Amino acid sequence: LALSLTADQMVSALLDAEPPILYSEYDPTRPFSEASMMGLLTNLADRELVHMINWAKRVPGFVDLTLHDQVHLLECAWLEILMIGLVWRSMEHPGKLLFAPNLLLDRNQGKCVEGMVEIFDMLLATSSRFRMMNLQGEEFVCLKSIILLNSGVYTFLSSTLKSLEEKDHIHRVLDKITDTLIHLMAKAGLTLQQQHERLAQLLLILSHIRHMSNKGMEHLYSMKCKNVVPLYDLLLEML
Amino acid sequence: SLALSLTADQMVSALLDAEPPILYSEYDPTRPFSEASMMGLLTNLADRELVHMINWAKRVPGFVDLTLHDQVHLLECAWLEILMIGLVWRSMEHPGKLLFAPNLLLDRNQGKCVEGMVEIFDMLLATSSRFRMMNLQGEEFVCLKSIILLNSGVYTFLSSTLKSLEEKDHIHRVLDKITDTLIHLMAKAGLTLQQQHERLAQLLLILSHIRHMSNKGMEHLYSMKCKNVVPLYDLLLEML
Ligand SMILES: C[C@]12CC[C@@H]3c4ccc(O)cc4CC[C@H]3[C@@H]1CC[C@@H]2O
Ligand SMILES: C[C@]12CC[C@@H]3c4ccc(O)cc4CC[C@H]3[C@@H]1CC[C@@H]2O
Ligand SMILES: [Au+]
Ligand SMILES: [Au+]
Ligand SMILES: [Au+]
Ligand SMILES: [Au+]
Ligand SMILES: [Au+]
Ligand SMILES: [Au+]
Repeated sequence: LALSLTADQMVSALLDAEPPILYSEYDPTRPFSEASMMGLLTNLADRELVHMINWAKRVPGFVDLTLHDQVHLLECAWLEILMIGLVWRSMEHPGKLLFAPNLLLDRNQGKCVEGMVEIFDMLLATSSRFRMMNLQGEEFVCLKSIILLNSGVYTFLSSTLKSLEEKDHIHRVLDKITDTLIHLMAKAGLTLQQQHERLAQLLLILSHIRHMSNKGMEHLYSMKCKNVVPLYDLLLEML
Repeated sequence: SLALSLTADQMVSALLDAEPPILYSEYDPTRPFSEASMMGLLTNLADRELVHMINWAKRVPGFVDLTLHDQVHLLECAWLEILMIGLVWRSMEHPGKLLFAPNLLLDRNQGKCVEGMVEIFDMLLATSSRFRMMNLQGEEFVCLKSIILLNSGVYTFLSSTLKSLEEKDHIHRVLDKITDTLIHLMAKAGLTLQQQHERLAQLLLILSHIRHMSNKGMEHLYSMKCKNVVPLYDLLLEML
């Protein structure tokens, strides 16, 4: 049915599906600590996550898919999706990251966590690029839905007939979203050359976002290894 | 500053001529395959392809216009994506397999012949497979390799100084020039404007999955250099 939507419909749909911007259960009453910040960013994420599931369902063609496939799409893309959102919100705040309205960290405040400055710089850089290209919200939502539908497809066990028809559907929506991007740029008045040139710059960024994502994934799990679970503690209680 | 002049057709020839030699795995068909045997087999091939990649990068429009440190930064963020896209291209004609080199053609399984490297194989196989069904053209292919070179490392540039931002503009102009080139190749091949934009998007989104395989590869590679390294056993068999 999404395959029916005209460009203008594809835009409103997406725009309305946009999730609420959440607040960090952040408390200035207390100081920031390596682990303090991690759980802070972590809770914000586990909560945005919940809203992400509501959003994914609102995206054209998404629910046309199989439960399994939906879970595989959201399980390969969740962190890219958070990152692009974080990036979008951080545009108006040069040099900083608006994780949430009440949580605005600048570069440095990143060092308040082991090896997470690198991921901050990249995120700052990305937000900076979006700014310099004057990314529009209409453009933004197209890209978020692309990331959903596209980062998990090469990693589908395409061994059976339902899996491949599953993939075609995915690529048709993707083309439909590309049609939309082009329309938005046509409308904005760019020539056809600028059009294809801008579709390319936007898409090539999704690459750097996949990158940050993998970096993030690495840095996140290494945290879950460290400060994972004591023992000297439960034991002392018991004795 | 030459690059930005090149017409589409000139951009393709430049790139096609820049193409590195196809190398042979300097190995023995006699000897079988062990976790450590393979790794070194693929690793040498790679270190050798690496040396050739340097000659290639230097012949890519606008790459030498850049700063030495910016050049090392680009090849360092992308060398493995670059090898990956070439391996994938070469494997097109060999459904289900990976033509690392003419004399080294591993199929899926032969991958398990290395700890946790089946995953990366499948992804490579899947990628080669996608290129096959989209009927990727060599002209299309070389545009994509040069895009990976120029684009995979520009965000991770310390854009804190003036020459650094002018450094980045130049890189984005060549990139636009390469996009122009891709669209020209597709127009010429007769696709409609819709199919044109549509195909430029499918091609570029794959670069994303390549970035992925790259990071996974990077992880798997370094984990090998931690574990599989000093003979130990070998040094003992010897001495003993
Ligand atoms: C995954 C991390 C914690 C959660 C962070 C987050 C949390 C919420 C959000 O909206 C965006 C991001 C982007 C960066 C993420 C971080 C990158 C490193 C860290 O481990
Ligand atoms: C980097 C690895 C070794 C070298 C391999 C290679 C070696 C040569 C080449 O032309 C392409 C590739 C792609 C996959 C690479 C592998 C992925 C995992 C492994 O560690
Ligand atoms: Au994934
Ligand atoms: Au701190
Ligand atoms: Au696909
Ligand atoms: Au990199
Ligand atoms: Au084996
Ligand atoms: Au850039």
